Amino acid sequence: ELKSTRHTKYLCNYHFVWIPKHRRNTLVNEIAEYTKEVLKSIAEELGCEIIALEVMPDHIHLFVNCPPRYAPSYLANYFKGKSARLILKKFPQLNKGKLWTRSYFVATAGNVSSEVIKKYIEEQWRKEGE
Amino acid sequence: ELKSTRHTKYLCNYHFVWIPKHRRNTLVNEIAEYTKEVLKSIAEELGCEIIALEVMPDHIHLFVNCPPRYAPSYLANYFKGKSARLILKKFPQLNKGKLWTRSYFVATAGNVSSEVIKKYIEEQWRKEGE
Ligand SMILES: [Mn+2]
Ligand SMILES: [Mn+2]
Repeated sequence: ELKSTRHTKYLCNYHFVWIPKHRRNTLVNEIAEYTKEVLKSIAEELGCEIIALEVMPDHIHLFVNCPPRYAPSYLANYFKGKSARLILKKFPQLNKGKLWTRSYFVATAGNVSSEVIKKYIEEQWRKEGE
Repeated sequence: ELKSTRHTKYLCNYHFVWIPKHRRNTLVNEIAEYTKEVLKSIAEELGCEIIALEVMPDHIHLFVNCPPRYAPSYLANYFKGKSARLILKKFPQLNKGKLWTRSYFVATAGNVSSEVIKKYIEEQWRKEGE
């Protein structure tokens, strides 16, 4: 749903997708479970609401609702960078270089109805006055 | 369409909506014209692609595709902040108080297909190797 901040009404959903560096059977078993845990922890840290999270052997698909103060690149690098530090610190048998590649995919999601926009405009005028 | 940078494939579309302060009949004629010109110049400046722009007497509805480096709040405040400065400069009669209110609405837009995501994943593994 639409959320509100100081002087803001927003709905910011993003699909973030990225892959583990070189092994296609990296994110499995306990490693996959810890990966989900840390990504959820980071989301909570940033005030983001995870809509869907998939940690598959060959990729991560994170669909999340975030505050408007964050740029998609800032978010991707925070999720990837912080999760990698934690995951590599936890499992020694990894720790051989980078966990992720330096690329990521991001796509905005949403279908704002004209009624929702019309209503926001009417509300601002009602609030501010003419 | 999907776009790409150094190490990112992205689709970042946002709807920005905001209204002028108690003047519900000022964004007309020459002022409306200049406002549209200024918002288009700012978009070009930031590397954003305007999908649709509406400058109406009671509100601005900016639908734009932007680089992932920008936060929605930065964009909203830059578009509003810089246009206000330029507009008040060209039309001194608007120099009384703030041109815009401090509020704004922002909503992400998009319906990315699974095929696009699947292709991104396969392309990264093809480039990275396993
Ligand atoms: Mn998926
Ligand atoms: Mn509109």
